[PDB]
Amino acid sequence: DGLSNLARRLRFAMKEGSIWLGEQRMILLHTAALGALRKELVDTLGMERARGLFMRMGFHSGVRDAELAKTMRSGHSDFGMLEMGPCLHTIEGVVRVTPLTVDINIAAGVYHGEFLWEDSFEGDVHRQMFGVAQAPVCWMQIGYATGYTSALMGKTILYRELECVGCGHPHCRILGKPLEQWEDGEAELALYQPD
Amino acid sequence: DGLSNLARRLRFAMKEGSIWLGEQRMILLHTAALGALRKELVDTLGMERARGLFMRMGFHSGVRDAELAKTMRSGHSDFGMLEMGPCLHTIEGVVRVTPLTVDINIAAGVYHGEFLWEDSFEGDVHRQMFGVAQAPVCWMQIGYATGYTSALMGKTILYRELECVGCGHPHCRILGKPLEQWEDGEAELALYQPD
Ligand SMILES: [Zn+2]
Ligand SMILES: [Zn+2]
Repeated sequence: DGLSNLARRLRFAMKEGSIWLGEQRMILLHTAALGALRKELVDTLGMERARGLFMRMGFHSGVRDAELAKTMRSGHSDFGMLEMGPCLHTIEGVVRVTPLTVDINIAAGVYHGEFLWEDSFEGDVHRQMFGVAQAPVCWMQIGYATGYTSALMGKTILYRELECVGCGHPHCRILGKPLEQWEDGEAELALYQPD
Repeated sequence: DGLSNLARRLRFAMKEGSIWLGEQRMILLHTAALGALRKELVDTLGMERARGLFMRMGFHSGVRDAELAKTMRSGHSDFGMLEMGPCLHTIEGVVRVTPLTVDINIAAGVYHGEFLWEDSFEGDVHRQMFGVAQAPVCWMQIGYATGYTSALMGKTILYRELECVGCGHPHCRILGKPLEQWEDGEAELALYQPD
C-alpha cells in the first residue's frame, strides 16, 4: 500500500525553498487560493469549461504520481501499486481515501474500482465559493484518479463521482472503469484534452 | 531563524487527509499541473488575462498568511511580522526569499521592501513552456507579496519585479512600496479586482 515507502520520496528542502515528491517539484497552495481561481474561471469560462480545466490539471498530477509509483515497482501487486494512488492523494492533503472494492489486473487491461472520499478539499472549496452544488464537483480530484489509474494501466480508465460533499452529501464516492465501458464514455473523454 | 519556527506552523493530518498551515487548509500540488493550467489559461484567455487570474490567486494566499503570522505577534517587531511573509513563501516551496532591504513601520504607514527571489517556481515553469518573455512573469508570487504586506500594513502595498528568471535573468528581484508611488498603480490595482 506504500503506507510510507512513498514518504521517503517526499522531501522539503526549505533552505532552498523547494518541495519534491519524487522527481516532481511541488508547492503548498492554499485551498482558498484555488477557490478564488475556481470562481473566476466559472464566471469567465462558465461551469463546463472550468470543469474541463480542473479535470486536466488533476490528470497531469495523477500521471506524474503514477510515474513515481512505477519506478518503485519492487514486484508490487497490481493491487499495491494501485493503492499508492490513494496514498499519494492523501499525503498531498487532497482527500482521505478508503478503497471499497477494487478489481484489477494490469496485464489484462481489467479495472473496476470504487472508493470512499472523506474530507475532499475540492468539494469543501466549491461549497465555500458557490454553496452546495447540484452535481458532483470534485473535478481536479476525479482528474487525478483518472490520470493515475490510466498511466498505471497503460489504458484509459475514467472515474465519476456517484455522490459528493459538494452536493451536500456527507462524503464522496467514486467509480472508475475502462473508457470502453462507459455509456457516455467519450462524452467524458472530451473534457480530458486541451483547446 | 524564523524559517524553523514557522515550519512548525505546518501540520500533516494524514488520517483526516489534510495539510494545515496555521488555520488554512493547504494541498501539495505538482508544479507541472499548475504549469499545464497556466498554459491552457494563456492559450484560452491570453497572457494579460492569465496574469490577472494568477496575481489574484496569489493575493488571496498572501492575505490569508498575513493572519496566521499576525497571530504569533508574541514578541515580534514590525520587522518580525513582515519577515513571516518571505518565510512562509519559502516553506511553501514557492521561492527562496532573501530580504535585501526592509524598511517598515506599520503605525506610520512606512513600507519600502526589496527582496531577492531564487528558484522562483513560477518563472522556471513559465519559461519551460513559453520560452523567455519580455515582461516579468511571476504573477502569483507577486500577488502573494502584495496581499501579505497590504494586509499587514492595512494599506495597499504593490510589488513589481525589477528582474525575473522568466526574462532570462538568473534571479528575480522585487520592490514593494505604497500604491501611490507606482507608475501605473491604479492600473495594477485593477488587476487585483474582478474584470
Ligand atoms: Zn466530491
Ligand atoms: Zn520572476
